[PDB]
Amino acid sequence: ANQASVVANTLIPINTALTLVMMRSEVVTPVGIPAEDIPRLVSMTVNRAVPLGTTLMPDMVKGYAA
Repeated sequence: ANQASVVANTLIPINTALTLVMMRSEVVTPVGIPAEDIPRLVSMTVNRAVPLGTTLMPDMVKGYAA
């Protein structure tokens, strides 16, 4: 139901470390990483450019395990 996921608040460039202004929570479908995981994700890197408005999926973040 209203499960919020991490959504790219701005384009996240490839190989760039995640910061708090890059991430918002949104109820979207399909569900991606939970919004409660935003502080765990800070300083992790993505492995592909994530365009504005994309749901961050587990497989996009280098070193992410829940």
